[PDB]
Amino acid sequence: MTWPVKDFNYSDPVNDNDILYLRIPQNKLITTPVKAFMITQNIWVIPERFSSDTNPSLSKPPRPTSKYQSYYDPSYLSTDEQKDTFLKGIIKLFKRINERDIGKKLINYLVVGSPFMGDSSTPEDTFDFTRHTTNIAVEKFENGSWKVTNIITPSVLIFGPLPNILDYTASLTLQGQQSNPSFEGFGTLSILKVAPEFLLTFSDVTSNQSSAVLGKSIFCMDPVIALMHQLTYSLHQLYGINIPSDKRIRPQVSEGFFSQDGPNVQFEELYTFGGLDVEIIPQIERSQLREKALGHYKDIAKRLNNINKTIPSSWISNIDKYKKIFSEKYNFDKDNTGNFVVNIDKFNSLYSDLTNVMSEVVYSSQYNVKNRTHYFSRHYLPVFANILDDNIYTIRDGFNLTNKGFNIENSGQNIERNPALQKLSSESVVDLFTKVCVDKSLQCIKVKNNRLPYVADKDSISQEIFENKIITDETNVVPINPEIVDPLLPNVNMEPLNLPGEEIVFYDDITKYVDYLNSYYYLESQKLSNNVENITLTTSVEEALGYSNKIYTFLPSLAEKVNKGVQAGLFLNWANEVVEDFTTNIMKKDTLDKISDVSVIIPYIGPALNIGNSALRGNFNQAFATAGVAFLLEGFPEFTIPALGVFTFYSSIQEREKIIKTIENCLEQRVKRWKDSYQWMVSNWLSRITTQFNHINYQMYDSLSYQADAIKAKIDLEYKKYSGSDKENIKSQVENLKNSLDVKISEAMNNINKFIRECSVTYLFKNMLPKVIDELNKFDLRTKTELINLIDSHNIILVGEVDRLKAKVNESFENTMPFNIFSYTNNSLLKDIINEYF
Repeated sequence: MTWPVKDFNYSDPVNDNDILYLRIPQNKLITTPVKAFMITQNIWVIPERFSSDTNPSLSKPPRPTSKYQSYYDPSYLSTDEQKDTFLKGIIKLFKRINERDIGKKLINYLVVGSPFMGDSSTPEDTFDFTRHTTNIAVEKFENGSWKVTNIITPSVLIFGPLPNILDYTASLTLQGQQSNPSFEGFGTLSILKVAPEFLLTFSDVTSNQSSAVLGKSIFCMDPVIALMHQLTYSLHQLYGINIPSDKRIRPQVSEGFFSQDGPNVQFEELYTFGGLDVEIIPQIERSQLREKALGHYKDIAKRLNNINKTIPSSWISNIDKYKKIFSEKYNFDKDNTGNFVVNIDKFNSLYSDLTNVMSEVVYSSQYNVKNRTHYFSRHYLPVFANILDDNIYTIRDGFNLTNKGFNIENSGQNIERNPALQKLSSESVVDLFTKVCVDKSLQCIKVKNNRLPYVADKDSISQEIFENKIITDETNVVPINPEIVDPLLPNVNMEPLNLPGEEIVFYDDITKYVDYLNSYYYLESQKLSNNVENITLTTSVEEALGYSNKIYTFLPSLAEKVNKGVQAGLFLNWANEVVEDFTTNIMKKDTLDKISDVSVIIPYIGPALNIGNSALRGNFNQAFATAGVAFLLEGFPEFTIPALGVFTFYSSIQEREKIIKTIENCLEQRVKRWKDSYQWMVSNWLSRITTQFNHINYQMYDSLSYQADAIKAKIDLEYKKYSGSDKENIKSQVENLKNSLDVKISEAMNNINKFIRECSVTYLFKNMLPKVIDELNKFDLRTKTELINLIDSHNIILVGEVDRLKAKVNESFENTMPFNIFSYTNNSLLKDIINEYF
């Protein structure tokens, strides 16, 4: 059940078995053979930096070369000591992977899932053993030169990082002849590029599952989960079900609304993350991908039945060896003839296992760790951690070490409560910005790219339902014992591989010009300066922008109570008054006039963020009830959906009794359409709408955090100034009182989270759904009319007044099919709404 993980030092000498020098043509940064270590069967670790760029450099480039957060260090992984640390790092993470059954099953799949000895171009009767998609050259330095002695046929190679150490998508990038086999069943050996000590971060600001005692926190990812995600790319690549990067979500950027200048998100990324976000890809797309892979598996089955010859021509003895290997890998049956065959039950089982079970969110629940809730959650500055140190991180518990204070109720992934997690400065982390500016074409403002919501381009999703189509008569839609072995094989004389490499592209900041002082201005007004001296709260956004010593507040009552100070009273009488005013204000809720589909609203969002230029005019509550839910999505165009694909039939098709089959198909296909259209609506919602509403959660949490940071700054000011009898004696009471603000902020966020979640769900029901039903009604009307005429056209033929029977088929168009969540296809969506409503 468990594949053994071997220990190594970088020192250990080459032994023509599991420590070798390997030639990796794909690595443009390093062109010699490099030392590799087989930590378990067919899985090799290569402690070297990697790049696929022409003219690779490890240096910080002059402008950004991607839409991802970046960090550059040419020294990283240069010395033999650093390589030793990296090597042992990945051995340790692999032991951790074996600490649950899901990770044991993953590793087993990789080891026995070796890439097929051939692709589409290989003759059907042939195994080709000569291709770089299966082979890596083994080389020894003899007589002043490198020399190929052998090959290996690995499953995964694990490199250190790209120039951008924070990179997390380079393992998807397949060059040359590796792409196609990865999508056509055959599969390709996989090459990961990884830096496990560098950990990406996330928060629980928008989750109702955050700690009531500690409040909202920023956590780091467990490195084992990060590495398992990467190895899930290897899995899809090896089993030949990789989804090509042509299938992807793209960002919409526009004038007049704010969205993130974000990366593309491949369908592979959505699959390997898992959970609800997989529904951004409608079932019609997912079904095609499954059916495609099925086709290729059947095709690999037929190949194994007809194989006579080999390349090279010598290797004819090895046919049975590889017939076994691949027969086991794809899990074929034998029919009574003796031939290999795809069992459909077994294929669907394998396929769903590789695509649903093996995903990030499943992994993180199994290892009992904190993790990103949804795909488009906010990223923060990362951290660094020496994961070899058993005081910081262990095989059994990860960061949750009991004897250091960490446990289920006090996670070791928490970045502020774990002082072994070393934070990276924004100085060292390069990212894109959106510059925001007043009036034409006060100062301009910078907004970091990660603090903007991702909104997908709608054309990015799926266009199937919008295509006119013709319906016809034929239209529809036990284990093996882990055994470590010598992996050397005899050299096939491979032709050398020279790959072009990728061109580098540079990327600019975006400048956006805006008519008023919007949310981003209102948030900047709330900030403290680095080196605070003597602050006061102000009710005037322009003033706070003006002077470093004035910070904006959206609570007038708070301003007077803060600025007073301690006027010959006891310190805590003032402090408690301030905190009780803050607390009591941020817990306010107002019930609204009119019949809105949202119960209560949170009134201070208006003056906090100036939504709709609503501050000064002071009318957030009415404006929201007037405009309804879409009021919160500033500038975002009214939801629209184009005309659906019409259904039509053949002109003739007079001959045959399956003139009638066409009609049953059109009716069933009309049902499929209502379904596919709802699914398309949920994708828009998840990739375009929920992200913009959640952006208000994050913006509200920032402003509550600025108000709190200002209250604390003024408390510290006033405590140094204070000289009363009790000063020394109330010290802990003051510290504790300041710390209490995190819990108070957190409880306000329960209300804001719930309000935002309601707004979001009602946008789906009020602003999107009616437009979709409209269009399905035009599609109904049209398809019925076309069915009437098909009958009337084929009047003389087929029917002996079976014509009259076909009228009642058009009484099936009386009913609409309104959107219904208590329905097996909407289960995942139902689950997610239930839980944040509780």
